[PDB]
Amino acid sequence: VGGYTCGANTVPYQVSLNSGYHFCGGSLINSQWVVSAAHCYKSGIQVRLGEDNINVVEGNEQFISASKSIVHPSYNSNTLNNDIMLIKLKSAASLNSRVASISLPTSCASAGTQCLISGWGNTKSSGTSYPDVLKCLKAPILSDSSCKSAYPGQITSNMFCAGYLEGGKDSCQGDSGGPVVCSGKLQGIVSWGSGCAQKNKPGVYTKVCNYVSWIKQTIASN
Ligand SMILES: *P(=O)(OC(C)C)OC(C)C
Ligand SMILES: [Ca+2]
Repeated sequence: VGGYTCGANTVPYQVSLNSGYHFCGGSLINSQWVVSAAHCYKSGIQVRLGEDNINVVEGNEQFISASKSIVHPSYNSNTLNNDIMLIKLKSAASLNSRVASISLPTSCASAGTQCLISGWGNTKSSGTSYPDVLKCLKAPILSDSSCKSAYPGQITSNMFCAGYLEGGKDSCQGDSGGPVVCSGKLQGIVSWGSGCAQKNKPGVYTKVCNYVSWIKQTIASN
């Protein structure tokens, strides 16, 4: 896995989901909701906002319990199709410079476009920071071909790939459910893959522009 140390609080809509330790990432959608992967679903979530070193209290955090989890109704855990969940917060977050929502898309993104991918630990440890500090990596949306060819028979409509066609770039763990953001919109969710620094295996992401109406409705229904 590649990318670097992001900068404490440079990705204000990043969340940590903690069940007594960090187990998945997510994104603040509005002061009462988060989105993350379905794969990440579990009972007993605490949502940590404003983190950087998840192992230290450094002053900015907000810890809020989740009060409700909605996994997408046609989520399939064998193929990971529709891998997204909404998390409603027991309380509202106060938003301020370090803790901020991120906007949903109006449009889907174009291959070629360059995004930010945020999250803790791949797994590694020492590149620069900490499995402990938030890390970042920038990488382009790939073509569908490229993606499909990378994983034949597995990619659906609700996915895209991104990164580098090899020795190009891969995250690794701890990062399921975290954001992929391109020109200021949440266009992705970290979902699976089988790469990081393996070969030319991209990651695969849940294609958020697909699920905008679900999210808005649901959220407003809950
Ligand atoms: P995600 O890859 O897989 C979860 C469904 C466990 O990685 C997590 C552990 C951050
Ligand atoms: Ca902390």
